[PDB]
Amino acid sequence: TYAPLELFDTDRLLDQDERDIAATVRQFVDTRLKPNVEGWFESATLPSELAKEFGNLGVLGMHLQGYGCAGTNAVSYGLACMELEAGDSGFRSFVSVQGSLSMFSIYRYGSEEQKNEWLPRLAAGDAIGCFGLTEPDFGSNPAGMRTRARRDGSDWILNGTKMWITNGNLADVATVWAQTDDGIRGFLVPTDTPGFTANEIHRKLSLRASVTSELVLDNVRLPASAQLPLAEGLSAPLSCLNEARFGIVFGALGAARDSLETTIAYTQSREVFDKPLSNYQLTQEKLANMTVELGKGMLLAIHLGRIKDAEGVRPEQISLGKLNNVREAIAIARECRTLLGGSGITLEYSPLRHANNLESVLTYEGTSEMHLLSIGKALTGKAAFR
Amino acid sequence: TYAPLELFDTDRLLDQDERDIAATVRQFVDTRLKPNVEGWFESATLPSELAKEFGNLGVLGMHLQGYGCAGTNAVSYGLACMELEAGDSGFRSFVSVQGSLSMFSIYRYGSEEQKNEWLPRLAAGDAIGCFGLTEPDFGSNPAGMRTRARRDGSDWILNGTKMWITNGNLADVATVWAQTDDGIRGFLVPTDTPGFTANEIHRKLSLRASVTSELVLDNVRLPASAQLPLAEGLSAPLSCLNEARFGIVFGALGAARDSLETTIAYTQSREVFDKPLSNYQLTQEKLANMTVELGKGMLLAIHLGRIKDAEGVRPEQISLGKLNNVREAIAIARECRTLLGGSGITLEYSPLRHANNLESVLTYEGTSEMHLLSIGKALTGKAAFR
Amino acid sequence: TYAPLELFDTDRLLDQDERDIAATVRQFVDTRLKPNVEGWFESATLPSELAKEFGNLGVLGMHLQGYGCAGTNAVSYGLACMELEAGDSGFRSFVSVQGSLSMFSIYRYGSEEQKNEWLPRLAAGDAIGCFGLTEPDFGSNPAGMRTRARRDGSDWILNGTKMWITNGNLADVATVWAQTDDGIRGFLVPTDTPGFTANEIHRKLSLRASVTSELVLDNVRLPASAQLPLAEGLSAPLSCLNEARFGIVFGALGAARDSLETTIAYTQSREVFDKPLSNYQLTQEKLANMTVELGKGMLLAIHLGRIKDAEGVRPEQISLGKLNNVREAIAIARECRTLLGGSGITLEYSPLRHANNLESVLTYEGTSEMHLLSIGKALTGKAAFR
Amino acid sequence: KSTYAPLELFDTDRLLDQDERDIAATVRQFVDTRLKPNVEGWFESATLPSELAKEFGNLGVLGMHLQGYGCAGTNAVSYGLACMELEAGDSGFRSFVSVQGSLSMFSIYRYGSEEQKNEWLPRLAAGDAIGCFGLTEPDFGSNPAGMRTRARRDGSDWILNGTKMWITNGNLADVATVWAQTDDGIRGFLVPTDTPGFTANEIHRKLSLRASVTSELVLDNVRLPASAQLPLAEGLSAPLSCLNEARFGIVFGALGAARDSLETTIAYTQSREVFDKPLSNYQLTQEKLANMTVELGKGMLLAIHLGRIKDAEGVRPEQISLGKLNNVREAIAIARECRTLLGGSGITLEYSPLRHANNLESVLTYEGTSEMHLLSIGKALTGKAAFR
Ligand SMILES: Cc1cc2c(cc1C)N(C[C@H](O)[C@H](O)[C@H](O)COP(=O)(O)OP(=O)(O)OC[C@H]1O[C@@H](n3cnc4c(N)ncnc43)[C@H](O)[C@@H]1O)c1[nH]c(=O)[nH]c(=O)c1N2
Ligand SMILES: Cc1cc2c(cc1C)N(C[C@H](O)[C@H](O)[C@H](O)COP(=O)(O)OP(=O)(O)OC[C@H]1O[C@@H](n3cnc4c(N)ncnc43)[C@H](O)[C@@H]1O)c1[nH]c(=O)[nH]c(=O)c1N2
Ligand SMILES: Cc1cc2c(cc1C)N(C[C@H](O)[C@H](O)[C@H](O)COP(=O)(O)OP(=O)(O)OC[C@H]1O[C@@H](n3cnc4c(N)ncnc43)[C@H](O)[C@@H]1O)c1[nH]c(=O)[nH]c(=O)c1N2
Ligand SMILES: Cc1cc2c(cc1C)N(C[C@H](O)[C@H](O)[C@H](O)COP(=O)(O)OP(=O)(O)OC[C@H]1O[C@@H](n3cnc4c(N)ncnc43)[C@H](O)[C@@H]1O)c1[nH]c(=O)[nH]c(=O)c1N2
Repeated sequence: TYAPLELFDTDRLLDQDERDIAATVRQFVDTRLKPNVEGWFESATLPSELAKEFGNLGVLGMHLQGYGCAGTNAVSYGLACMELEAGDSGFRSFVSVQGSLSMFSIYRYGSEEQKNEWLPRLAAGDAIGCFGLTEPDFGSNPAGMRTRARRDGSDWILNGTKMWITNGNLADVATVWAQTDDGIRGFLVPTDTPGFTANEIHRKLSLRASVTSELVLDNVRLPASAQLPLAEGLSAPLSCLNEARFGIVFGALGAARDSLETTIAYTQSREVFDKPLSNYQLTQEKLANMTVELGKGMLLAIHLGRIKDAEGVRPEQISLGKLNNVREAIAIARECRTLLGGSGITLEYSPLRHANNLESVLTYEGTSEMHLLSIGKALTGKAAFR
Repeated sequence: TYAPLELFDTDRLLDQDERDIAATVRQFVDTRLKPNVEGWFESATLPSELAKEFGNLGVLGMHLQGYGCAGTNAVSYGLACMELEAGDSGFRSFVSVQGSLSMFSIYRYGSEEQKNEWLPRLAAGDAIGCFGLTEPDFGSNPAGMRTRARRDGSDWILNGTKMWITNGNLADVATVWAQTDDGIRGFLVPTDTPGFTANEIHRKLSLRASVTSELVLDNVRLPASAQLPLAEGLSAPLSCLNEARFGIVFGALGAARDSLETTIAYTQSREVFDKPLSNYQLTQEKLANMTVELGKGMLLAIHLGRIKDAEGVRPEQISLGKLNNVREAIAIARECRTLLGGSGITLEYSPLRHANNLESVLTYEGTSEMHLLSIGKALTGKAAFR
Repeated sequence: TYAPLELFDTDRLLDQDERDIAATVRQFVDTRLKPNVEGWFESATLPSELAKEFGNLGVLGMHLQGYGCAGTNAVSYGLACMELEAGDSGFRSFVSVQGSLSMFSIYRYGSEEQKNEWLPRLAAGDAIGCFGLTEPDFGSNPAGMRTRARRDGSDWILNGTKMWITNGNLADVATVWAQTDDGIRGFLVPTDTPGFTANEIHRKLSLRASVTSELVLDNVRLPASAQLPLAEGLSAPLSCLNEARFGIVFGALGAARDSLETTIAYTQSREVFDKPLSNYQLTQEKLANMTVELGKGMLLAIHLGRIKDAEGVRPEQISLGKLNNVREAIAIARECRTLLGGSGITLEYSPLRHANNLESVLTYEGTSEMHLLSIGKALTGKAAFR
Repeated sequence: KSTYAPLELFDTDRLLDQDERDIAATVRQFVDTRLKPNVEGWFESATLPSELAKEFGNLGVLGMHLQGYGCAGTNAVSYGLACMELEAGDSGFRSFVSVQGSLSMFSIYRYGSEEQKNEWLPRLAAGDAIGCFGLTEPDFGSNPAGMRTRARRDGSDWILNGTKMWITNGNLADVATVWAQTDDGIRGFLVPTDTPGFTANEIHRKLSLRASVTSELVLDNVRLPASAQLPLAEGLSAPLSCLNEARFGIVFGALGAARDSLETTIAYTQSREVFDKPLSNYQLTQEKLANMTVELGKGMLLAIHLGRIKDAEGVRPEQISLGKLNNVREAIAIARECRTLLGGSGITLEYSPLRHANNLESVLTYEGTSEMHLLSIGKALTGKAAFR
């Protein structure tokens, strides 16, 4: 017999170092995270202590060069994301935010002082970052954001609210995007600055094993040096999103794979009408169709990773993978749950948890519809968002 | 503008008393249950005190005659289930179990003594019933059940485990189905009988606002009089399931309607890219497609109810409704959630809760695949379960 | 065993006169049309003499009163359309055009003299009508039409081109819609009028057993009396479309039923791997899913017909049926073909022919997307066509 | 750059070398200049002229992945790209080539004697002779193990009796590879089509693959010498090995029909105005275009992946099933969806989508139905066969 991706033979597309990274992260997930995940999800906690475990593993800022970062290629970051999310999307979300959003914002747009202050600590998981773009009234359309930075002498004064901010209540530093007299700018906000409050969001059905927050900035005063000096316009936060989105292209496949392998095993173990469930045509149809989507998504992820490591990948190319792999992953998790029957309604087997988590992954970092329309613009030359 | 079912004009198919029942139950849901459902779901409880509230409302055993039961037609019972499930599937599940499973088992197969002892209290919600058919190893195939009742003189001794039993930990009496030397039989088990233990199931992601239990029967000794005297073979429990399934055909539509109406209101209020979300083609596509399925399902529910009242409805006819209305309802809830964006991931707006709940509804009272194959058998004359 | 609609028991929703009409038309189709349809499709012909057979049967203008028309209710007209299309969509298309487009245009908007000139012959099939609305450049948006009718004294002169006009080359009289200085108006154009040319369309893959034409109007001069006196604005042609669309709501279900019943019979007779094809789960899944859509569509059609016969049916209500029933019918025809294997690629068994014909039905009388957006506007109050 | 073609957006050309891209371009230009001007008439009239055999032979596509005998000796990825371009023309063009190379020639190349190879392969490669492959019977298609055509020994000679059905090129062929049951199991025979007792009857009134010859073969007391047996073919494995070669071509070919449909339709949406703007400007249109592009590109990545495995250690049947199941069913969905965007104009032979969709009905069914490939994948994942 073959595992779903073994049937496709996606491993032939990876070198030994890449395969070793995947195996290493998978082992970490199996030993350190999997035994605790059901309780973390039920209780709606993801302990701050995991930051150091992820730091020590090497995954925080792993695609970045220097500052104690691993300095891997893009494919390797993707595989790590895939393995984290196979554990739980909350694990991958923590890492997406730390590396591709927080650390990348500083790496790409920061001063030397900012890079030297924060990057080693963030790489080690000794500090935690967050990325405040979305607001209650603006998610898909961040160009409309209302958070505002005004100058007071050489200082800045920030006022606004950000919403749905992963790690907001855990962070030491927030990368906050705000309108200014000269256009959108980014600021590093120490989270102990007076006027800065993070309020944790509870009663989530998705991403319970994750910290998600409202950030309220009430006359937050910062020095001139707090601005990320190179970030100008919406292109700056969007560049960070394109790094994180790349990780999600791989990550969603991990949730899908974990669901599907767990469910194939269940079908072998469960007898219905005196035969294993895996013996019936209806079961095999589902397993085959799900396998076909998972393998196509893995081929697409690796393809995009190879482009990224060569000349770079364009946003509309990332959109192929973000649109496809998240929507096909949530379909796989949901279909798997049907094969588990009653046993599938609890936290015992991963599919329903994965499906719930993937609701957030479908929406964040650009909704399916935003990516759909980005592809449509690339094919036609006509923007149809408005 | 039209509400989805208003566009179909399904009200024209209903008489005044039926429409009044729907309105009465909807007002009860809105006032007594909706203010509390978010907390009930989060904390995984459905208070036992609701038994008396449902009893006083008149919905427990409402389609039965006598014993303080309402004696309504089948369409009215359907509409009540639709309105209860629009609140939450846990509300409708409580009522399905109390009336169509527990009370119906006693009404149809019980002695006069059993009916007089239990039916008035169950109708009033002064006692709670449960129905123990499913076992850890046998759900879709109850013919294979291994709970056993053996004779000891004129007494019976029951041994087995039932699983996924709604209201198990709240019930005063359990209808327990068991194999015997002469075939499947049913027994009324007072829940304080020595050897009978109910263990509540926790860490559910679906039907959290509902009590679901394991029942362990360890040499439970009963008198001859505890047997349901008229129940012989699998036909007896299945007749109860067909009563309950009928209610679910309507119930699932309630969860779908509540999701859809909530979501339409959200799309009218939420502005994206300077216009209400409801203005966009992609939004209207979703709203129209969902409306089309909801109305078709409503026509099918009413059609089946009219058949049931006029002449009885066959199991394979119920299967049309149970297969269709549950799977289309869960699709509607899921698609609604996408339109809500990030706000849809919490308990604030009903779609994600309804989607999760409908995972159980899809599986219980015969999975989609069971109803699919029952329809296949009716069309071809060939059973394809084995 | 049950036929698909027998399992639903849609016959219970009809009276005996209605059921008798369905049976009469089915017998006519089976005896007079079916033995010839494969040759007609292959040769791309539909003999003009069939007009008289349809006329004698009573289906031409059957829902109209007087003028030798049958004067049936709307449900009966729907059932006749269903049975005609079960034969072939080209048969139903002939009847849709003759009755609901041509004759209804004259009946509803025509003068006393026009009605007496044409309605009795059109009802008998001794004359043939057509309906010229669509232009090469304007189909979904007939408000944009450019055929123009101008005055010259009391005469009218029409100039423009109509396209995809069913029966154009066969018609004695054409109802032609044109823009004027005062808005859209309608005209009865005898097809021997100087300047009026019909050119037949060939190399169709859909609706080969049907005549479809280009109409070229080169300054066609008519008397004042040729105007349909009561037709003003786009509402007039659309009212005719709404009559024809209603018949299509039923008609598409006939193509679906014919495909499905033919395919069920094939699966019972075809042995694969030593058992009838109907015995396999994959087969039964398809048969069951297709049955579910066919029956839901039938319930919707009958519901719309009862509304139509009472206070009248609104366009957006018709859109529910036209959107749903055509797109579900083409899916049934296509899925059926897969079950036939190689034998399904020829004209021997109806599915592939039906699927091809339904391509036209999906597009004409308002595309799926037009009906979709019509429903969206009803739900939201916002038009999203532009 | 303001716009990208669907596969340009994926950048699948970066996965191909110059020689491979040159082959695609060469076959595309042949299809555009020689075949496309005639395809509408050929489909309507239900003809595919036999002269095309020599034209395909001269082009180099007949037996292109085979070595020797005047064959091109290309890699498998190049054969795939040629099939993609032929099918973008019409599936009947690709079907001709599938049968000639991967079924007829390959049967002889793999299982034949030296004498058979020398007699037939050079002519077949050149398109100076035409071959066909008779596996399917009226009663047995998805289950060829159940075939009833029989070969019985008469001394040193053979006598064959049976009927084959749905045989591409049957009425044009000079030689038929005919699969038959024997006392010792399934065997293969080269049957010259002028052998007394061998008759080919052409199938008419097709709605799919009208620009292709499809036949019934009837064998009544067909006598053959011992030398007519393919000596190395034993059991169902032999015909299935031929199918696995042809199926690989189809994994690519179906994408050609999809691409041709989709690019034709994107161009139409750019030029067609509805409600005062190009049809391409609307969200509903862009939704369709994007979803179809996503499937086309995923399919192309899968095809190239399978080709690279084939040119390395080799592709297993269940891996080919991934491609055949996926790419054909997604291609037919693309062609159908494209047709909706064309409106009325899409119902004729003018624009390719409806013709492609009809042709793909055959492609979905032949060389193993979607359900056969689905269940082969299921068996690979579970270790349980669910055919019976
Ligand atoms: C758990 C979790 C965690 C995070 C985040 C979300 C969640 C749920 N996000 C926020 C996330 O990026 C945000 O939810 C998405 O951008 C979507 O925006 P809204 O939720 O406002 O939906 P919004 O209101 O924009 O969209 C609602 C619906 O409208 C549709 N739509 C929008 N525009 C349309 C158009 N023009 N045409 C048609 N349809 C259109 C959308 O596709 C969607 O279906 C975030 N943010 C952040 O800054 N930092 C973070 O760390 C995180 N993390
Ligand atoms: C919250 C909740 C509440 C309740 C219940 C469940 C849940 C989740 N049920 C139990 C319920 O009826 C049961 O879950 C279903 O019958 C399905 O059985 P299993 O969960 O054992 O799945 P099972 O293991 O039977 O099926 C697993 C999967 O295999 C598929 N399958 C099964 N047979 C097949 C075949 N022959 N061919 C192909 N596929 C096949 C199924 O469709 C499903 O997808 C119950 N029970 C009870 O007695 N009293 C109660 O009050 C309740 N309430
Ligand atoms: C065989 C046959 C027979 C007939 C007819 C057609 C055919 C094929 N019709 C013509 C028919 O009514 C016409 O084809 C449809 O109205 C669709 O118009 P177009 O073909 O111009 O497509 P058009 O160019 O309008 O539309 C093309 C595509 O764009 C989509 N689209 C259009 N507007 C859009 C928007 N605002 N947003 C998003 N998408 C949009 C459509 O849904 C479609 O998918 C006819 N006519 C007649 O007058 N008399 C007759 O007898 C017949 N009979
Ligand atoms: C135009 C064209 C051209 C060719 C061919 C076909 C056509 C249409 N073929 C024949 C082709 O290979 C054949 O049609 C397929 O193998 C399918 O077999 P049947 O048509 O007998 O369907 P069959 O009767 O086997 O199958 C009918 C349906 O049942 C399903 N089914 C079968 N077994 C099942 C099971 N166990 N469980 C569930 N479902 C099952 C199938 O998937 C299908 O949906 C051929 N042949 C050849 O030898 N040489 C050639 O050149 C060609 N060329």
